[PDB]
Amino acid sequence: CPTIKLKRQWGGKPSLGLHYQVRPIRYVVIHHTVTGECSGLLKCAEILQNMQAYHQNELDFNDISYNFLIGNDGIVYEGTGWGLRGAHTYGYNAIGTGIAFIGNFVDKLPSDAALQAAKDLLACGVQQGELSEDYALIAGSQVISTQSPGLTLYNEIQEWPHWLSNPHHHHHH
Repeated sequence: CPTIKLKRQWGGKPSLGLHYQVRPIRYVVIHHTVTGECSGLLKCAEILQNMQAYHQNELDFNDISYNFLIGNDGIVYEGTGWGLRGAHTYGYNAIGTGIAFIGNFVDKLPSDAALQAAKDLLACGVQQGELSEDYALIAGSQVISTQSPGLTLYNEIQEWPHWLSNPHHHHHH
């Protein structure tokens, strides 16, 4: 179980409105942030503070969109957090946990530390009853119109246990 850096520990603000999920969650959606690459809490904190400000005050979300974010040093940062509905993936916010790797992974992979931290986070979520034992792992790009989490990273997660090749998606309208 990785030690999660909670909102207070990175200087983050409260959610503007909490919406609870039904546990255990059966879907994990992997994303990248594109902007914000950073190593360690000292550097990452300001980046996360301003990402939160952009999401809350410009995109009109209740909090940073992702449930968790993972930096280059392998630190797991609480975004929206376990069991709360985020805003990372239409159709998969109420029923999924969204995890973003901080950085742009179209052409490279996250660090070994970051990848191992994600694996540790998933296994811990199952152990704690946050995720179902048979959860489905998907990339954002499989269900909404996005390049996230980047082709190189998408190719990596396809080799992980739990990867689901054919997830459903609904029409917005």
